[PDB]
Amino acid sequence: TYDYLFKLLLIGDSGVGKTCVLFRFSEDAFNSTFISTIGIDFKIRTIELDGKRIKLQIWDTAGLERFREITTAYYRGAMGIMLVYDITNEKSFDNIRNWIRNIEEHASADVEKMILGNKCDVNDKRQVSKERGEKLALDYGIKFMETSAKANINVENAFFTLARDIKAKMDK
Ligand SMILES: Nc1nc2c(ncn2[C@@H]2O[C@H](COP(=O)(O)OP(=O)(O)OP(=O)(O)O)[C@@H](O)[C@H]2O)c(=O)[nH]1
Ligand SMILES: [Mg+2]
Repeated sequence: TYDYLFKLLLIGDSGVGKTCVLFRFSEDAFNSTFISTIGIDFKIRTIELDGKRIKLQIWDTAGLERFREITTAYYRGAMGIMLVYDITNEKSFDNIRNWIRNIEEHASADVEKMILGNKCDVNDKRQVSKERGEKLALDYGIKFMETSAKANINVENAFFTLARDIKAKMDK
């Protein structure tokens, strides 16, 4: 079985790497061919924290605008949300502010939030400095990490940290 079940959501503009982050976390693999998510998808992985078994039910939203009705319906049950942008795409970083408004208008007001700056293996095409990502997350009081699904950087750490913070809030 499991001791806790945490429903998690990945949100962010299309193309930032939500599906590849989840594929790395659930299957420890990376595919370079862009296959945009249609509607929604999910993966399930159970981790251990403090000797407790935490089942992570992770919903991978479709970032394309025409799927917003489906994304919105998945906000209510969520306990933690990854807000993903692409360090090579300034617009996806700008839009983190709008994804935050979306979360706070629909999700439970207590939902745990974390910002991921993905594709940090592509330093040659970086547009969003790490300093600016840290500052935005500081402005919102949110944790922040740069990740790479391709090189498997901070993917484990992002999900384990988010789960730990959800568990800490529950255990208090
Ligand atoms: N170099 C590099 N490329 C990445 C990384 N993560 C994702 N990509 C590439 O970025 C493209 C988009 O990745 P996806 O995971 O499909 O993006 P998404 O956010 O799920 O997009 P939608 O499903 O349309 O919302 C794909 O071609 C990936 O291979 C990464 O960490 N590093
Ligand atoms: Mg996807």
